[PDB]
Amino acid sequence: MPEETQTQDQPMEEEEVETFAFQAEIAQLMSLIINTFYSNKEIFLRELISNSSDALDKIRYESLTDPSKLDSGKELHINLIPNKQDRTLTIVDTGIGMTKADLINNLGTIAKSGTKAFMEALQAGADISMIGQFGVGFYSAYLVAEKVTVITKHNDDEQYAWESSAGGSFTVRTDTGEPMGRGTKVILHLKEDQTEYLEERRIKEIVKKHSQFIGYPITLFVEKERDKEVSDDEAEE
Repeated sequence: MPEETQTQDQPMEEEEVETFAFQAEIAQLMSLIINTFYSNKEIFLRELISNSSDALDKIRYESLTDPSKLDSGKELHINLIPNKQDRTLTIVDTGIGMTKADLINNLGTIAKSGTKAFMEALQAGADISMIGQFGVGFYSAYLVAEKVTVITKHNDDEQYAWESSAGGSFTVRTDTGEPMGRGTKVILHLKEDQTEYLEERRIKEIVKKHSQFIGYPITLFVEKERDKEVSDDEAEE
């Protein structure tokens, strides 16, 4: 064998990771949306739930091609759990699945010079409340969220932690923490300085009414109730 290796592991000291930034046209979109200000528009709650269901809708069709994940049913469902300690609304599911090629192929910021056509329509026709529906701007969430982090766990593939928030600069780096096998963890970072957004009661009914009794299992986390379980919460200061 070679002469050991030790517990040392460092790819690059300088810069360390791979980052990119489209500071031009995409930065114009970003500046046009930030000047809209955080006026709170929960319309996105409907837009994103449609997108989430859309990804399960695709794998639903793919289940006819490959029924391997339909063999048992270990996952493949809508899990919506808010981590009060992490201030992140965690949406975890398997979805139809994505590969590393989909990421670099620009899963986001898919405007790329075609932004002018949409800009024209946005100038005289439609407003920003439709950009997510076209799948070219899921950054509509920035109106009520500040950071979006996507970590992918590996299984017969590689794993990466990709993120973005604003500006138009994103980063890709490999992960080294295994809390799951192979899953897409969508953690939405709440800007605590604006909204708690951790009202389990509203979130419970809001998804219930919007589901309209859909034929799929949903796992929603809640906050501590009172009976057998007990934990303190700081509401009064």
